Amino acid sequence: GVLPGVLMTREIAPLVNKIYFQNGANRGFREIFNRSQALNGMGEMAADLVQ
DNA sequence: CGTTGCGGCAAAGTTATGGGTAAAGTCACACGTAGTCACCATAATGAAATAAGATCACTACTGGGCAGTACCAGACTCGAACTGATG
Repeated sequence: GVLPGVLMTREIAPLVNKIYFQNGANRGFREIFNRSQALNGMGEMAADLVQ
């Protein structure tokens, strides 16, 4: 019952150790939204999201 | 024994009481008795009103994200050219 942006900002991003994750979790996590394609990619960000 | 007063005995006399029978009184039939306020509690609405409830409008306070900007490479693709085998 929460918005996916809210879930990413308040539940996922603090759990991610990356600096930009924590920083953008408090001014609008537009970095993870403008590049939502890479969340499904082969790379490190996709694997981090799965973890 | 003769007389006189006294007392028992049993009709006789006097009141009283509950019955019957003719005969003097008594009284309703005469259009008429029912009829009428006064009385205070209970149901029973209908109106008066509720006390709270419902919504509008305004004022102030405080979370807080989106369109846009920016870099640092890694990696695939391919002009343009080099160079070797060959019929």
